[PDB]
Amino acid sequence: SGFRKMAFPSGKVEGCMVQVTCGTTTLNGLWLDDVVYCPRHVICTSEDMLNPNYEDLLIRKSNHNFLVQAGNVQLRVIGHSMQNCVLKLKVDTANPKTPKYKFVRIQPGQTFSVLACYNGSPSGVYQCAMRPNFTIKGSFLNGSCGSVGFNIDYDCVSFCYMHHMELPTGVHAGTDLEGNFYGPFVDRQTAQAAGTDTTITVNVLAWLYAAVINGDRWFLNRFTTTLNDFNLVAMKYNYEPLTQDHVDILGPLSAQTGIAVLDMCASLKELLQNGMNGRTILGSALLEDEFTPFDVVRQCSGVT
Amino acid sequence: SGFRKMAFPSGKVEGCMVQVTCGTTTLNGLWLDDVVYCPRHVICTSEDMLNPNYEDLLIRKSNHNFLVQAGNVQLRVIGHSMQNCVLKLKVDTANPKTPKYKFVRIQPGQTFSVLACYNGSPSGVYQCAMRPNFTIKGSFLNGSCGSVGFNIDYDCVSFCYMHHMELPTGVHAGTDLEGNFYGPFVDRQTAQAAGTDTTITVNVLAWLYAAVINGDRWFLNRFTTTLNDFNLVAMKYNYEPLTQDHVDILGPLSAQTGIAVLDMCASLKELLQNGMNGRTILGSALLEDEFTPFDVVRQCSGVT
Ligand SMILES: Cc1ccc(OCC(=O)N2CC[NH+](C)CC2)cc1
Ligand SMILES: Cc1ccc(OCC(=O)N2CC[NH+](C)CC2)cc1
Repeated sequence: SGFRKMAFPSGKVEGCMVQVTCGTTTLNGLWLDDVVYCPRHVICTSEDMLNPNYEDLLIRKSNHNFLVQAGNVQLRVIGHSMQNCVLKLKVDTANPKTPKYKFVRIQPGQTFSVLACYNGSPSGVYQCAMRPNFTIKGSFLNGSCGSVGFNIDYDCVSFCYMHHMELPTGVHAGTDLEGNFYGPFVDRQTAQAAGTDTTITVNVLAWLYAAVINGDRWFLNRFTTTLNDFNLVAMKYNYEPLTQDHVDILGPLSAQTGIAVLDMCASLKELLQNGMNGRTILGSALLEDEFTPFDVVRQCSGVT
Repeated sequence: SGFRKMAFPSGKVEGCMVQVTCGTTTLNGLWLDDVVYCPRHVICTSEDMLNPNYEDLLIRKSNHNFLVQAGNVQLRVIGHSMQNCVLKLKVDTANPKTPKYKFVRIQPGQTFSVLACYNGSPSGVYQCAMRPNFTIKGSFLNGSCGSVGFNIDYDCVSFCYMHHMELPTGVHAGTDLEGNFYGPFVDRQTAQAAGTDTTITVNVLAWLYAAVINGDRWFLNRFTTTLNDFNLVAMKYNYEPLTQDHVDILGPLSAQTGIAVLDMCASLKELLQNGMNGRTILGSALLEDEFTPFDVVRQCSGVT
């Protein structure tokens, strides 16, 4: 029993973290096979951070300008290319600790683990969700750029996020491992606003199921609702619309608890309308939306 | 910026996890040098779980009765001994992935990372605190026994916790790596009640400092208090007494923010008396007590 915000074990990713230095800028790179991936803004100077022309900045750069260190030992860079907002540095050594891996672009509401790194060294692991406004709410200090987000399927690491920057509001933006930003963000030192940070409804429902499974059931009510009625309440409370695809994904949690998805929606509706009244669910005084249905099944079944 | 419940990177501990099987019971062991540590209740049968006499159960056991698997490969057990509530299994192979390590017994209020494991395989990492009643609030399914709690000092792993059991209330009890239970708990299938789960005051203050550092400052008030006045309020709200030792430890957070410790205590006093009024701090609707002053400095300074 017990329900914790739980990250994937980070060992497989720790073995991929390197330091990349260009000029006076040091951040993190991900070393998979004979390629090191990092934020392209590693080449950026104070002058150009406002309106950087990355193709022009890169003309001034050679292989030997990129210093790649894996521990207290240097890697030889034998090629470099820009793919969207990432640099790929070809090195002469395949990372011997390269795990089975994929690059995936996640949808908003999907959760992943972040290994926060500084100078190619892991400092910490935490769990977070791609917000519906394509920001994440991380913990990133200067030097954390190139830190990655991942999910682990048994022994296969799916890399979904590379950290690039902090918005003036102190929320975080980054790319997939093809260098494409989540959301409308650009690797530029211009004020950029996030849109509405809506609540991930399906994830709240999953965590309500986790709560019932773990014996926190005070909030279960006598009501049901319909997807249309629920969604009217959702929209009013800045909750993402619930689709039949979401209802389908919640099916196994429904089956385990014997609580129909629409019944749990009606319980959530009353929690939105009435608030928690100083009570907690799974030790939270607000409705948690950074567990997916997959996370709840995983944690409640013990997948390794 | 941003403040996350952050675990230590778990790689160094992943490399120490093994499966231990005695009869039909399988749980986790920690393989350091040529010793495997696990809960002694691995020898326990349905018959004896109510009033197990471990010394008597162990007479019936030989080295070859303990099956130790590290991956899909078996370790040869060449000795076994009981130390308090742990079995030490001597194996013929030193774990080649043995990190620099210590065994430490932590105090209540101290935080650590748990690598939740099943069949010697890591499933997840999360952060938790030794509660003042010497329970922890984990996420442990059957087969998770032998999962360990640790802190990581640069490259040295301090092991502080081994998981042993779940109380009827679904909170968790375990030992240090010398096999001594935290709290008054015994490795026996008898109903055992936890004492008062009080709030770790010093940890709340540390997290209030983290909040200010991260620009969440709405709760800062015009008041100060004294340790005696604060502690009268603390006791009424089931908060642990604040000592001068706690004030001393908060000194650097005081220094960084320019908020005197007693001023932050007065802010906390008003939050206890007035509640949060539907506002959040660092995205929590309640006062978080599972960050130590050390954790806040670490996360707010980027230690690897
Ligand atoms: C995409 C990106 C990459 C690198 C950046 O570096 C920020 C920087 O160097 N500053 C320090 C001095 N401040 C006054 C201005 C910002 C910012 C954004
Ligand atoms: C310290 C400890 C070690 C092993 C335990 O195993 C519990 C068990 O086998 N049960 C399953 C069947 N239940 C009806 C009764 C409990 C319990 C406590």
